[PDB]
Amino acid sequence: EQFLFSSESVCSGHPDKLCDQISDAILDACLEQDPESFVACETCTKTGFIMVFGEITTKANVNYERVVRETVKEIGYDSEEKGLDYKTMDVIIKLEQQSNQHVDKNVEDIGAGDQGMMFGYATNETKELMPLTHVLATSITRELDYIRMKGVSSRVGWLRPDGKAQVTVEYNCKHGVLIPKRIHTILVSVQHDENIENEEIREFVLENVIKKVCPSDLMDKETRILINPSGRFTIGGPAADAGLTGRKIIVDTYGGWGAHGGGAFSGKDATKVDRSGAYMARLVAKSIVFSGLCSRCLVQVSYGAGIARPLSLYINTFGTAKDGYNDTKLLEIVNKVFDFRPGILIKQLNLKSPIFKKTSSGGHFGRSEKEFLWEKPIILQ
Amino acid sequence: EQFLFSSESVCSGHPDKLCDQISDAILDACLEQDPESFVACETCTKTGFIMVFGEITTKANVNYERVVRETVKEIGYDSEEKGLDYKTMDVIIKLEQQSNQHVDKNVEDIGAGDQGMMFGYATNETKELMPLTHVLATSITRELDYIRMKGVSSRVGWLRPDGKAQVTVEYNCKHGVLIPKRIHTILVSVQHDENIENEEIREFVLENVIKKVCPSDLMDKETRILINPSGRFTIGGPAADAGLTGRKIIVDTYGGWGAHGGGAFSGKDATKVDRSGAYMARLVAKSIVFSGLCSRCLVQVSYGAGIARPLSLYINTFGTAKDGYNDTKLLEIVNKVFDFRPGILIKQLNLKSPIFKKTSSGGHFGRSEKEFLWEKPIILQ
Ligand SMILES: Nc1ncnc2c1ncn2[C@@H]1O[C@H](C[S@+](CC[C@@H](N)C(=O)O)Cc2ccccc2[N+](=O)[O-])[C@@H](O)[C@H]1O
Ligand SMILES: Nc1ncnc2c1ncn2[C@@H]1O[C@H](C[S@+](CC[C@@H](N)C(=O)O)Cc2ccccc2[N+](=O)[O-])[C@@H](O)[C@H]1O
Ligand SMILES: [Mg+2]
Ligand SMILES: [Mg+2]
Repeated sequence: EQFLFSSESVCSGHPDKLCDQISDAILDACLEQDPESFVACETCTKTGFIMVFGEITTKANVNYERVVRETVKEIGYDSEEKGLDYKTMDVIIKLEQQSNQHVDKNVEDIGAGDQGMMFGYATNETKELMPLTHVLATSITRELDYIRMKGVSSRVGWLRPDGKAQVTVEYNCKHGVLIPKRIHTILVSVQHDENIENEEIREFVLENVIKKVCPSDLMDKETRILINPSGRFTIGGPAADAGLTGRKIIVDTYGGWGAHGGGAFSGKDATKVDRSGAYMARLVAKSIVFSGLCSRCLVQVSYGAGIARPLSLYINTFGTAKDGYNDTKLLEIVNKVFDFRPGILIKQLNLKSPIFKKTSSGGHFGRSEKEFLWEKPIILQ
Repeated sequence: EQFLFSSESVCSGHPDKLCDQISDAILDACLEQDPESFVACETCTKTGFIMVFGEITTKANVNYERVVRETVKEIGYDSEEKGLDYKTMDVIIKLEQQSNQHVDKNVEDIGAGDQGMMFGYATNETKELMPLTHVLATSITRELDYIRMKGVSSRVGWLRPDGKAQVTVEYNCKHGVLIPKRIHTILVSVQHDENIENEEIREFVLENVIKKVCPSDLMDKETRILINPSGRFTIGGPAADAGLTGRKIIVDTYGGWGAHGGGAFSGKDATKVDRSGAYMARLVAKSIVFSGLCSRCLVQVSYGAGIARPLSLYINTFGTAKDGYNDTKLLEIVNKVFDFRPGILIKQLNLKSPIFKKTSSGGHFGRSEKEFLWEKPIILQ
């Protein structure tokens, strides 16, 4: 009863993640001046251009173009050879007012803005209460990004912004509890200058990234390390591959564990239950595991447009519930403590605050930042 | 142990799904002249425009703008009041050659074009070997679209192209076997002309769609029927809500059941393992369930860029395996019969054929079309 399972992550410079980060830079800019802003900001990119498009209802006075350029600059796209230059690229803005489609309402009464379903997941595999596969892939991309962007030397002058990683873990399953046995395969592909060669890259990545973030007791002489295995990776970013907001939902969330409802997070203010419903669903799953009531947990919420109370809620603990608890009682405990009406949601999690830019690379979940109230678990019994 | 669980679908005029369909209409246009075409065609839309962008290496001579307009016309966007007019919209094309980044190779040697993971899922709930929740939501949108587009007597002159549906089913679980007990909530939001009343819409949708595709023995006087519950829905399409390719990956796949690796399908030729790997993975799960070896099955495959054999393969049958089988034996049987090397994949599933436009609404899986070889199961033992 051993098996292999993989998750991936991407760097901040990946073209899709670049769009997520612009989308949430713009959301934060609106929120800093107008906490009641309605934002649905989508971003796309290809050679020499970025376009932001969608619907914004706000009082904020935001220089969207400036925000775009600044965000691109911080991620490090400052020349055509790297795939995009924030100085020269075209920025196209096509942002309109939210669709038009009376009675006084309290916060409890506020309807969901759309239908949909959202899931939350937690597992006792890691201290983050996230799947180890996801934690390790995301650690590798986050460290590459840190060392390139806010590092300290030309110990990394050669590293360009694009890249990805993928981690395969060998697991045992004993009574529905997942116990990592070893890291099976670690793949990293990173974009680099012309004047460095693939051997130097391997050395750097193994020693300064892989061995830095992957636990040594999970690695052995059979662990397969693949670095830039398809060859050279000097051409990257938008110049090689189009990017769009909302095309990294699994990297954003559980790395193939759990489930997903389909909704993207970035660029959306918290009245989009695709974001706020998934954030509360995480808190619930994490609370249940943190409380010792199970080892793994999946939560589904679903909503109807114009309706305040969710149409449904679902809890699955994969048979791992503690003695005397079961998914029926856990649902009853959840319904006593947690409130998924979207107005309550938003207030509980302080989701009008301009905190979203930090979530748009590195994953939304398993994060330690003090501003992410959905990662601060509640004791339940 | 009872529980509720929801899945959703959208109409082919939904702005995101419009973009999927343009993307695959362009893919098929290329393939029909050049079966070796490399395509990565992304689409977005907002008021008054469509933009097509990405990478295409082909000998095909395709009039991209004409394909965009014909695809929009056929979906029914022929006026600004409906949210888009194929006759007046701007169509912007920003397509480039695929990136650069060699020795003689056989088909078996061809490396995956990217890393990533892919999931296949099957369940004996329905004859399509698909989750009931997804089958029903998708039935409702598909029937709406059919009646609007391919039927069309003034009897539906009032229906507009945008819409969504969501179905919630109450299940019993036994030993990982899902048994639907009743339909709990059906929600449909459809776009309509100004001169029809929300009251006439209910009656039509209930009688000509809902009761037509939802099994009467799963509906009862407690089943909650919600039609346009947020209000009027006259403004829609791109005018009200931006669309992008690859933003309906859960509608495209299993409706929140099973899992997803993150990759979109539409606009991509079959050398993108995000599409071809998921399709093979569906074949495998479906063959296992069809063969009576379990009631439900999830398969994950994972690839490394440049590498022909998958880095990992995973089968989970949720404890529903038949006597004498387990996930270890099933993985050994799969590895005897199926070959996930991408050059072999494509050839066994005939994925160079221009069949993709049919996939881009209505779901990729549970489909009966003769041209979808990933839906034709193998007997295994
Ligand atoms: N040379 C490279 N080596 C490894 N990974 C790369 C390389 N170039 C891009 N990528 C990364 O792949 C992502 C998706 S790229 C999506 C492909 C697609 N838009 C296409 O047109 O084929 C895939 C890719 C993977 C590996 C090698 C080369 C390519 N490629 O040139 O398309 C892209 O956004 C980058 O993060
Ligand atoms: N009047 C409506 N009633 C029901 N569904 C609608 C309506 N208008 C659009 N939709 C459907 O919702 C989809 C996402 S729309 C995405 C929201 C977003 N772009 C925004 O800016 O808020 C959400 C929506 C749902 C229900 C009512 C109104 C809205 N809305 O005007 O944003 C959109 O693509 C349509 O399929
Ligand atoms: Mg992408
Ligand atoms: Mg959308």
